[PDB]
Amino acid sequence: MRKEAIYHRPADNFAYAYDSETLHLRLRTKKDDIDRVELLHGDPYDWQNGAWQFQMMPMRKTGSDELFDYWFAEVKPPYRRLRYGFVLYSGEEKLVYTEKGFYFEVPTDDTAYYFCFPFLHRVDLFEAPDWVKDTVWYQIFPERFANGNPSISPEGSRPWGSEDPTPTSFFGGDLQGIIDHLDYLVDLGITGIYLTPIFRSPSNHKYDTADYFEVDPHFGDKETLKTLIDRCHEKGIRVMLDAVFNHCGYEFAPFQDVWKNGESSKYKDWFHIHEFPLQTEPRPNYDTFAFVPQMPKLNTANPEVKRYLLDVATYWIREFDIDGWRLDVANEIDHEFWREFRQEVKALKPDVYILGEIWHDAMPWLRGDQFDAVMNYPFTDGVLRFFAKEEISARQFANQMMHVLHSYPNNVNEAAFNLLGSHDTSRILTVCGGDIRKVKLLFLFQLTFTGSPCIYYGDEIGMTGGNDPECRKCMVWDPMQQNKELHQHVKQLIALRKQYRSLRRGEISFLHADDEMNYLIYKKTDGDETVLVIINRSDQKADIPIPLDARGTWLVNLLTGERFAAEAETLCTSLPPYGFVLYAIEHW
Amino acid sequence: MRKEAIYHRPADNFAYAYDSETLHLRLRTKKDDIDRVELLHGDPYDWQNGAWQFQMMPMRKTGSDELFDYWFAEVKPPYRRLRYGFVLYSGEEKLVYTEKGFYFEVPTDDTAYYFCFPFLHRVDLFEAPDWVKDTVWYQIFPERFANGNPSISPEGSRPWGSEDPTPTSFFGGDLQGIIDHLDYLVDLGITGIYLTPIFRSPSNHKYDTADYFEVDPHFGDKETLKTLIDRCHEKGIRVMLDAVFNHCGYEFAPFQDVWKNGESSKYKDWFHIHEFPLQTEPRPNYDTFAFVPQMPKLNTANPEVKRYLLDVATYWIREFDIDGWRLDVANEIDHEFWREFRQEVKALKPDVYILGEIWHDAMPWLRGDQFDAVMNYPFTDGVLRFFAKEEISARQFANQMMHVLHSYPNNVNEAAFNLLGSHDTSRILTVCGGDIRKVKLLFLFQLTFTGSPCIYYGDEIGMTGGNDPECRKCMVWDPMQQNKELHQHVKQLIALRKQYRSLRRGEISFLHADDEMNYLIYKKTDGDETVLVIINRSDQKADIPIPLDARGTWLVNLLTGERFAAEAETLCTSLPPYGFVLYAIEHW
Ligand SMILES: OC[C@H]1O[C@H](OC[C@H]2O[C@H](O[C@H]3[C@H](O)[C@@H](O)[C@@H](O)O[C@@H]3CO)[C@H](O)[C@@H](O)[C@@H]2O)[C@H](O)[C@@H](O)[C@@H]1O
Ligand SMILES: OC[C@H]1O[C@H](OC[C@H]2O[C@H](O[C@H]3[C@H](O)[C@@H](O)[C@@H](O)O[C@@H]3CO)[C@H](O)[C@@H](O)[C@@H]2O)[C@H](O)[C@@H](O)[C@@H]1O
Repeated sequence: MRKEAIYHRPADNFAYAYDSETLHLRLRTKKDDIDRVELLHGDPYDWQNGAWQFQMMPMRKTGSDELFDYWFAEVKPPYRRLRYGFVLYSGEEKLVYTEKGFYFEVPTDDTAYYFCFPFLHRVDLFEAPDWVKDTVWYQIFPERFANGNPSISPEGSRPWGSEDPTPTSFFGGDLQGIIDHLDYLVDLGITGIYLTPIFRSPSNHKYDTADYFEVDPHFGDKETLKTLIDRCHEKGIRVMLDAVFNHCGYEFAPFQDVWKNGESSKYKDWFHIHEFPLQTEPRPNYDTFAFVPQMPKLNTANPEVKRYLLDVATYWIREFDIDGWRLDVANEIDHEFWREFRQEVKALKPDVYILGEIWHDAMPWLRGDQFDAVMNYPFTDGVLRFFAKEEISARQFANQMMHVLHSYPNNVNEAAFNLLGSHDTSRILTVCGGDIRKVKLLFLFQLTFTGSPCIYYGDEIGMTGGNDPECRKCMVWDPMQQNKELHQHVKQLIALRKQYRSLRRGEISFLHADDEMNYLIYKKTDGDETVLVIINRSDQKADIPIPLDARGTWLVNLLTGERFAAEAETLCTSLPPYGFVLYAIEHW
Repeated sequence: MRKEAIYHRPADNFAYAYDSETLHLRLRTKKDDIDRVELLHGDPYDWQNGAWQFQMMPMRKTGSDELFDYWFAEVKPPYRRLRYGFVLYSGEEKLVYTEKGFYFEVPTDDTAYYFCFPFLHRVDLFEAPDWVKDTVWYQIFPERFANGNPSISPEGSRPWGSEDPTPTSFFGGDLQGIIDHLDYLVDLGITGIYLTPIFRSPSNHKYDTADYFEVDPHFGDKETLKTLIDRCHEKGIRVMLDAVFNHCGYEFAPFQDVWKNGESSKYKDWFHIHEFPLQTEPRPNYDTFAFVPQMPKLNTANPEVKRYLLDVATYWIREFDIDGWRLDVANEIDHEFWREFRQEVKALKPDVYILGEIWHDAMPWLRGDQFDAVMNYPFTDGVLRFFAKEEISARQFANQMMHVLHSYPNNVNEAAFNLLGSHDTSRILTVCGGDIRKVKLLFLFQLTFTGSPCIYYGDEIGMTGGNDPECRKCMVWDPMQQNKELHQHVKQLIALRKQYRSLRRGEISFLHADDEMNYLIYKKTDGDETVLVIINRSDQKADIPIPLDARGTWLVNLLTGERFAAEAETLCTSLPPYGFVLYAIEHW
C-alpha cells in the first residue's frame, strides 16, 4: 500500500455533518491500491475495562478520479462526538491510518491517535435553501431579452437583433419585456430566473454601478420590478438578482466625491487608494476590478461601506421579496463581510439563495457560514471539454467529474449552480462548432446532474455567438429562427428531471464501458430510483454494451416509454451518431 | 514522479496571508521525489495588460516528514491578487501542477487552470497578540501552589504537601499564595501565568462551575485577584484565566433549576436535555462533558446562554484586565459561538490571547476568525516520545516535528502554546523515569522552540507524579527538595530565549547525522541570527560531528559565553550522556 497517497483531514470535504445527527467521512487512497477500507469509530469517552470502545464500518468506494479512489461512510455518533481512524486492507497487508500516522494494528491505549469530530452542532451545519435543489434556473441579460417598453430605451438603441452587440451598443431590452415573455419560460419548465445587474449604471451590462438603491431607468422602475417578481411568484418562479459588491461604478456618488476632493473626501476610505489625487493614466492608483478604471474596488472592511452594502442586500429582499443574490466577483471580498452578509440575509429571509461567482475551487466559501453555492464553472469546463470540443475521453471526463464532486461535501454538491455557459463565456452551440447534436448532449448531462442547473437565455433555441459581447445577442423571438429540436429537447429533459428525483438529488456513478473513449455510461440513484444514461459521443453509430444484471432486470426508456426485459448479460444498446438513451431501472 | 503524493489546495496551511502584503504558499510532494519546484505566479487579470507569461520563483524545501517534502514560497502580489501553478522537476521529467491537473508544459491557451488566491484582505488575516511570541508561561493549579491565606482553606485541608493528592483532596492553595511567590517566578524568568479555573466550584479543580461571576471563596475575593494581576503586570507578567464554557457545574443555579422543575424550568434550553425528568445513570439523559453527571453541556446556540457566557468573557477582562482566556474543551463548542466570542473580546481588548484547549489537529479553529492558538499537545507527544520515553529515533522525531509544523500556517505556529505537560498529563520527570538529565533536554528543546511555551508549576524543580491527580501535588518550596541544578538550567534557558530572537520566532531546521537515532541536531534561524543545537540522547559520551561552514564563522557557546572560530570544517563536539550545547552562529 502507498502511504503517500492515503489522505484525510477532519474538515471540509473529508469530514462534515450531513444533518443534525449524521456525519459523513471520506478517505482517498491510490486508485486500485486498496481492496477494502473500514472506518474505525467510537465515542471519545466510551471506555470499559481501560478499553476505548469502537466499532468497524466498511466504507464504500463512491468513485475515483485520475489518481485516487474515494471511500465513503456515514455514521450517527451515539452522543454526537467522535474519534476515528481508517483500516486499509490489501492482500494480507493491514494498515491503521490515524492522525498520528500509520499503525499495523488498532492501538487502543488512548484516543489521541485518532482524527476527531468533537461535536455535531446544528448551528455549524451546512444548509442551503432546499427549494433550489429542484429548481432549473434561466439566466437573463435584461438589455438583450425583450423590449417591452420602447419609450424608456436609451436613444441610439439598435433595431432588435439588427446586428451583433458591441461593448457599448444598446437594443432596448427592459424588465417589462421579461414579464411579457414569462409564459414562454413557464412552458419551457423554468422555475428560477437569474438577472444580471439591473441597478442604475451607464453601461449595457451595468456591472459598474452608479446607485445600488435605484433600478436603472432604462430597464424600468421599482414598480415594474415589483410586478415582474410578483408575476414570477404567481407562476412558481423564483427571482435572483446580481450583487455587484466588489466594486462600484465611476459614477457612484461616493467615488465621484473622492475623485474631486481627493484625501479630504469623507468617502476616501470607501475605496482602496494608493495615492492622492486619483488618476486613471497611465494606470489607476487605486484597486479596481481587473484593471478597469471605471470600476473602483470597494473597501468592505470599512464600517460605512459594510452598512451600505448590507442595507442594499436587505433592502431588495424586504421591499421586493427577491429569492436570491448572485455575488459578483465574490472571491475578492473578505470572508468577514460574507459571514455578516449571510447572517443578515438569512435572518431576514432564510429561503434566500446566496450564490457566489467563483470560477475556481471554492471550499472556503462553502463551509456553511457564507455562501449556499457558487457558479460551478469547473463543471462547465469539464462538460464542454468532453461534449463540445471532444478533447478528452469518456474515461478522463468521468475522472474530472468525480474529482470535482469529491472535492466538496455531499450537501454542498446538492445545491451547486451547474451552468453550461453565461454572459461571460461563449455560446455553447458556438463552442460545439455549430453541432446541435453536441449541444443536446450538454443539455442531457446538465439536466440529469444533481444540483441546481442554469440555462443561459437563448441556448435552448440555438442562439450563436462567441465570447462577450457576441454571447449577448438580442433574444431570438421569431419562431422560424428558433431551433425547435433543442427547445423541445430542453423542455423534455426539464420535465423528466422533475419526475425523476435521482436526476436532481441522487448520486452519480460512472460505469466503465469498452472503448472508454466515446461511450459515456453513467447512472443516477437516490436509493429509491435508478436512471441509467448511455451516450454515444462519436460520429459513428454504436452498439454500446450495457453492463447490468441478467434475469430480473427491467428497463423503461424515459423518452419513448418503451418497457422491456433484460435478456442475459448481453444487453447491447444501439445508438445513432451522438445518440443517447435514458432508462429507469427495475429489479424484481 | 508520484502524482498521488503531490498536493496543494488554496487554504489553511497551503496558501494564506502572512501579513497585509505577503502570501505564503506550500507544496507537498513525495520525499526525495522532486528535485526542485518553481512557483508560477501572476495577477489573475494580467491578460488585460497583455501579460500572459507567468513570473517564476523557485520554492525552498523547508522540511520532510515520514512521507513528504514541503516546499515554500512567499509572494508579494503587486495588486494583492494571485493566480498560480507549480512546475516540478524530477530530473528530465517536468510537470505543471494546477487546480485543473498535471500537464507537460504550461497550457498555451487562455483557460483557467490555476489555483487562485483572490485577494489579500487585512481583515481576514490571522493575527495573534504579538506579545505572546515573547512570553514564557507558567501554569498554576491554585489549589496546589501555595497556602498564603490559611483562614479560607477548605474545612478539611490536609497538611501542605504532606500526602498524595486525590480526586477530592484539598490543601488550601490560594491566590495570596501566588502573590506571595511572584518573586520566585520573576527570578525564574516567567512573563506569563496561566491559571486553571478559579471561579466558585465545590471541587479542587473547579471545572464544574457553580458561578462564573464569583471568584471561589477558598481561593480569595475580588481585591485579592486585582492585586495579583496588578502585581504581575508591574513585573511584565501577563495573566490568563481558564474559561469553562462547554459545560457548567451541578450547582450552577440555571441547572439546579432544571433538575428541580424539569420540562417546566425557564432554563430547559440552556442545556442538552433528551428527556424529562433528568437522570444521572446508567448515563445522564442530557449531554455532559464525557459522561460526568455533574458537568452538563451548555447550549452555546441558545441566545441567553451565549449572552451570559459572552458577558463572562468580557466581564473579567474589563474589570480585572486579564490578558488571556484558556478555553476549556474548546473543540466541543460550536464555531459560531467562537466567532462572536473573538469579536467581542478583541473589540474590548485586542491584546487578549485566546487559547483553546484542543489536543488534536485544530486548523478549523485557527484560520484567524477564532482562536489565536491551541494547547499544542501533539508537540508534547512527539517531544516526550523522543526525549522521555525514547520510543522514536532522532530521525522520526525530526519528521514528526516537521509534520505537525507544516500542517499549519507560519503565523499560526509562531503563537503556538507549546507545553511539555499539564494538570492532565503525567509529570515529565516521571515520564522520563526519574532521569533529571532527560528533563533538561525537554526544557532545552522547548525553550529553543518557536511559539509561546508553557511550563507546568513544579517541573522546573523536578516534582514527580503520574497522571491526574498525581501530577497535581502541592508545590515544593523547601530548596532541599527542589534540585537547584534543573531550576538554574531552566532559568538559564529562559534567559537565552529572551536574548535570541531565533529561539522564539525563528524557523527550525533539522540536520541529519550518522547516529540519526540518538543524536539530534537542529538550528533556529531568523535573518543571520542563528542558533545551532546539538543533543546527545544516549546513556554515554559521544563525539558528534556537526558540519557547518567555516571561514568567517564564529561560534558562541550560549551556555558559557565562550567564543571561537571553526577549524575542522566539520567540527566535532564531545558530549557526556544526554549532553547538549547551544552555539550562536555568526557570519563575518
Ligand atoms: O476592458 C474594458 C471594459 O471595461 C468595462 O467593462 C468591464 C467588464 O465588466 C463586466 O464584467 C463583469 C462580469 O460580467 C461579471 O460576471 C463579473 O465577472 O464581474 C465583471 C466585472 O464587474 C462586463 O460584463 C464585461 O463585459 C466587461 O468587459 C466597460 O464597461 C467596458 O465597456 C469596457 O469594454
Ligand atoms: O468522573 C470522574 C471525575 O468526574 C468529574 O471530574 C471530571 C474531570 O474534570 C476536570 O477535567 C477537566 C480538565 O482538567 C481540563 O483541562 C479539560 O480537559 O476539561 C476537563 C473537563 O472540564 C478535572 O480537572 C479532572 O481531574 C476530572 O477528572 C468530578 O468532578 C470528579 O470528582 C470525578 O473524579
